[PDB]
Amino acid sequence: IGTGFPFDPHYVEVLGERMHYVDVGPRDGTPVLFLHGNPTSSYVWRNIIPHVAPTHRCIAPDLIGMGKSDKPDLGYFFDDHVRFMDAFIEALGLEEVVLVIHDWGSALGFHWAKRNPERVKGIAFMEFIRPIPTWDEWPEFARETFQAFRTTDVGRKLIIDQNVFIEGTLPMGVVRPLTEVEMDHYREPFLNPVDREPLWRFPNELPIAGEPANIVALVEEYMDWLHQSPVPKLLFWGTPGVLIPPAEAARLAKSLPNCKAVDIGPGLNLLQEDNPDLIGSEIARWLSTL
Ligand SMILES: [Cl-]
Repeated sequence: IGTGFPFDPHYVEVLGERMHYVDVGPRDGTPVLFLHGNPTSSYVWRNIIPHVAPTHRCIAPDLIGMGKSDKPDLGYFFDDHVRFMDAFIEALGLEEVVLVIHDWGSALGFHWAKRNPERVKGIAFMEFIRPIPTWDEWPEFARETFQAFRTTDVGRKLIIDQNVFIEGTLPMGVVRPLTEVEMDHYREPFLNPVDREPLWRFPNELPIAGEPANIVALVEEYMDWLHQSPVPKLLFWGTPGVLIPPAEAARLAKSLPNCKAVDIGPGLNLLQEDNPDLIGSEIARWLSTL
């Protein structure tokens, strides 16, 4: 699995802040927009993009405050990410798109799709954000960790001071052993502790046990939209997973309209790091059927 990031930097001014993005492939079709989550960047798509780039334009932004994008003084609430991603999409003059989304990137993607349904021609997704009614519906072995994350004193000591989301949570979400070189790519944006705000706010925005109520409502709304939409859907899943267990993936494949599910093999949260070639090749094949 490739550790390099052989992509020229592209930058666009978005609400007065510079955002970085990968942009490769031809301008003669429908672009494919790749959205990463927490605590990753466009680096997470590095081995998937090469399967798609020969036939379709691949656009992979770094969320505001992450990757090579600027780091404004924000709270980095989901509202901030929604605002900046909305403006990113408009700054690139995108019309219709295909979405490839993961983790907090899936919340952005589904929320954008709900509000712009005529402009989404397909959604590939994996390990995505859905409402978590109670802490019993959160993964058993990550309950104590994320409960600790969702506090001001303990959570910030862990995530901001000790950088545990990068040093611990990230590699623990990959079944195979992430290499030092790969870890260093993921570490790059957060070498300064003050820049780790998004890493702590994100888990505090997760819709768990009815809080934060506004996120729970937003996520419920786009899940309702997804269940009602005829848009082509491609769901990647792994065993045992984290956000999406195998049993949930099978249920979603039946319940969501026009949905194909693909087993990547062993996987936790960062499925892209465990089977990029299958994810890439299947997206490429799926795109040709659209
Ligand atoms: Cl998170």
